[PDB]
Amino acid sequence: EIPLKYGATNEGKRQDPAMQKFRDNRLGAFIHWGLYAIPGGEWNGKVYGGAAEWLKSWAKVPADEWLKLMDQWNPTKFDAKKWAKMAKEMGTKYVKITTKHHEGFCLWPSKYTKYTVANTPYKRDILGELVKAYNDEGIDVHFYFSVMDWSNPDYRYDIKSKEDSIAFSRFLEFTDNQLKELATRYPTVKDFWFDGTWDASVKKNGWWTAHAEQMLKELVPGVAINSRLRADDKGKRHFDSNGRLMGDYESGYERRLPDPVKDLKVTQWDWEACMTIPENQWGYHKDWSLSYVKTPIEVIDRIVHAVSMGGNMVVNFGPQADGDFRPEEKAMATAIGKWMNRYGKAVYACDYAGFEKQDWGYYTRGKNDEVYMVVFNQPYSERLIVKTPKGITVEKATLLTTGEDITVVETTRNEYNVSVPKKNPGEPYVIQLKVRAA
Ligand SMILES: Cc1ccc([C@@H]2N[C@@H](C)[C@@H](O)[C@H]2O)cc1
Repeated sequence: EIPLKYGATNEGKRQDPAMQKFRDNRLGAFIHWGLYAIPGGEWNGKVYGGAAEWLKSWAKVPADEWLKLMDQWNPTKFDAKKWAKMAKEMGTKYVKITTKHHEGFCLWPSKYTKYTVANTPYKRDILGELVKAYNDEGIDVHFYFSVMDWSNPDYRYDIKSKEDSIAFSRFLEFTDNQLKELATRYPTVKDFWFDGTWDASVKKNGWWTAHAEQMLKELVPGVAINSRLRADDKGKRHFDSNGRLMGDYESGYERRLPDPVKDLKVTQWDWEACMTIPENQWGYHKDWSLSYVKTPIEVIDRIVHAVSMGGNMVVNFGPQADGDFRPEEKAMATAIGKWMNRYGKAVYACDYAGFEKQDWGYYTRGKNDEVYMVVFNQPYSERLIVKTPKGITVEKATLLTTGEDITVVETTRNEYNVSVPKKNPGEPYVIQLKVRAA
């Protein structure tokens, strides 16, 4: 036991209603929108292959010159009601929005910096319009916030001098000012998802990360805070020096997921994965031919994979500079929504089922002991193997969409073949099991 002032504050999962809501939502969308959408990964005739939102770094653009992109910020096709409609039709239950990325441009009219939407031709409070429109559709809003800020010359990557320490202290005050402003201007916010907290400067000021968590929790009742914000007294991140999760949920599975056999430890805490459609582009990049682009079924597999292991999944969108979505993203959101409309009873408010993983897909468990089989890989044998935990038996199987009864055959003690449906559903599909405990 290492004594810590700024280590973990929760013991186990939060079970207050706000955390239950964060969890039951399960499926979210991410929006990365900022000045990087304007060049879209290209600078002065070179298209950079790195993530578009990092183009300032790839093209070595000085801050003043990068931030002059504000003069081009005029997304005339933006309509927050249309964005909220697209999210609703996709089946998302919440949206995480970049309030400010590393570049430091704010999507709300901050009084603490001139680098904001207010000082662009468009003028309007994008973040405020989104909060209202998403909330009008019943969709929760979460705020992404980058602590690292390339627009503020008080930022420091490490503290190597008295002057660095004074500057970084001013930087933390500026950061607190913005965070309090977000929390009070948009009091329906349900979560702060911090990024840009990996530098030595933040690791040496773990106390500040704990402070920011506590400050936001006092301002916004029931607010969630991600693990990535948090460093302990020793500079240890996400999990403290005693191995305890800091913040309210683990937020490290970013473009990767826990193994369904080897990583069952994740079922012990809340967690949220986020993923990009291309291999590694969050902000708008004009050239999606540069890396592999996931198909809708690949995305749906990841969504179900997360819920099957007790986690949420957030699918990223990088809107165009004009305020509309690219056709690949409109197609993705539509295809996800069509699937979720049909099969979402096996996703929303579901969790880890405690069954041995099988090759056909994933199990999820509903709030009333329903066990859903979500089938992604159709066996040529036309039999879906179900091995039940000790004392659990399968009483019935039903095809979710039609309610048709599915034959269940016991093959050995604790093992069944559940028949595939008489007609191949032609897409990933759900069979609902009625199970009984000894
Ligand atoms: C190494 C690395 C740094 C920052 C990131 C940022 N976090 C993602 C959620 C995006 O915002 C990406 O810019 C990703 C990888």
